[PDB]
Amino acid sequence: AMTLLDGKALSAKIKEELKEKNQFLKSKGIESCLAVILVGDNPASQTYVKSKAKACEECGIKSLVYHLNENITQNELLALINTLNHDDSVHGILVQLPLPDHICKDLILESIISSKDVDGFHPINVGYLNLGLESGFLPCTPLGVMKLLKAYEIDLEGKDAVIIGASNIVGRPMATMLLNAGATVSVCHIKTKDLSLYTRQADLIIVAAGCVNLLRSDMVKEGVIVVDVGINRLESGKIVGDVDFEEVSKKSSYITPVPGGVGPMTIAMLLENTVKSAKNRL
Amino acid sequence: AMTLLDGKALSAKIKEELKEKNQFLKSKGIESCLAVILVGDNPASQTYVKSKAKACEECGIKSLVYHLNENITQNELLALINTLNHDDSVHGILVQLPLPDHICKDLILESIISSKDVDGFHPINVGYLNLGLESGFLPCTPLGVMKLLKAYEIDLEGKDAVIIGASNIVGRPMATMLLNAGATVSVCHIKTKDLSLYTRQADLIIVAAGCVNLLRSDMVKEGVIVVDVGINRLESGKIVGDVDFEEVSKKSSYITPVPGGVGPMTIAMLLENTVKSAKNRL
Ligand SMILES: [Cl-]
Ligand SMILES: [K+]
Repeated sequence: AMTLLDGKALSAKIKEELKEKNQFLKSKGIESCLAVILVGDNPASQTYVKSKAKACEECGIKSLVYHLNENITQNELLALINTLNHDDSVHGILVQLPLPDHICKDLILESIISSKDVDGFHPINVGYLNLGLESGFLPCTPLGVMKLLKAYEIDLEGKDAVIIGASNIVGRPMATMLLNAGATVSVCHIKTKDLSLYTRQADLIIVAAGCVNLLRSDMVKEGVIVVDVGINRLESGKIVGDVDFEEVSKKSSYITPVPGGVGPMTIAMLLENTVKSAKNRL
Repeated sequence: AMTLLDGKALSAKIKEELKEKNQFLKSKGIESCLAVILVGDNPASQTYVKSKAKACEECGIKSLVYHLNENITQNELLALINTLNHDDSVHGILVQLPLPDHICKDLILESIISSKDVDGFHPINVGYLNLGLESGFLPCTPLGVMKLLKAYEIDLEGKDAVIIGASNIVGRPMATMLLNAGATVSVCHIKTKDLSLYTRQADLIIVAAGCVNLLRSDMVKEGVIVVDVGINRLESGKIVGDVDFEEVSKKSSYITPVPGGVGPMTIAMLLENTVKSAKNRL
């Protein structure tokens, strides 16, 4: 039996739950508010910001989008975040990546007040998660994967999990959450000698490589759980992930489709982290 | 052709380097100082603290030992740490583990100011390492292994590494440093279904699980590099590690002995992190 991990349906349910929560919060004087900072006119990044703003409106979160020029200085971005850090009506601060070459990503993300770091990228929020303390802000993409697996009651302790990709956005916090859940984790990347050596043994595979058809049926055992984080656009217009879905799904017990899988869960956790920040301010 | 990873020999060379650094720092008015907080009367902890204070004296580090009552309250311990936090003459603050049962270790370690956290346990220093940055302090035990492996010119890029144990002291920061160095890392523990599936393919094994003879010769391939962090006392009083040394060393290209391996390297990094903090005053 194979089951699709329908992140699209789960994300819509979470949005409906947050809309109800925000109505109760609004009736008590708290209007959940997320500030999104976009530096530049990148067409893809503008699409991501519109998706977040549209998702905020659907669950009652007030959106503050700052479209800044590509040529703005690092000090001007720091000044805006400092103003947002002390704005009590703002509960979440998200900086859309990537930033221009003349603006240091590490300095900008650390300047966000950790109590509004809904992306979970501040060093102290990374440290909290790595210490097994899942109380603070968790990165949205791996958190959405965990919430999607929990929605199907996927028991994770003892499972052999393989993480393909070791980025701060997905890979590293993903392996930490799985490790916190009692699973055995293997972190692979572009320097791994034999990727199929690890994937052939895995009970759970999370692919965040950004490569079309990286995961094939050859490298998969029967009953594997496959989580596809990739969002790749074919030149034929079709959106696909990092997994050969048509063949890998035939050997999978659970698998995320693309589109409709991890994508919507990443946005839902952003809204959830925002409402969490607003609810912790009563 | 097994080669012993002589941590005792490398540690003595590091202390000689620190002795020259402290003579220079003292000439600039900087007397490197480490404060050690010992709570209770655990006989093993007393021995470790004396060993630390002795190692400080050998390389020109001023040691301050604070011996607190076993029944000290949590806020009383926090008050001392706050005093040491604002003491400009103190460059490093270490809390000897284990603390009494009525003391929350995580809350105590987070109260240490991160610029004097020579153990690298503060959440923001854990975050810096997990983000791939070396701006903070690194935990002494995994840092010592990295320095020990570097001294023997062992290339870690692309190597299949397996870490057994996932503690905040050793296992988790070790996997991050190996991942930052470009190795493929697998974190195993008590919930792993079959440790041998991971260890038999490993080029490098870090064992820190607190169990005698956990790593056997038949769980290992020829040419493996073995690092034994375990310090276990048998019924006879003999100190051994987590590795069956007699059998595993026959298949190992490099292996740490116990004693004389990771142990002295852990203390050497404590001293080195303290001189590193004192150098920041320059
Ligand atoms: Cl602007
Ligand atoms: K790859």
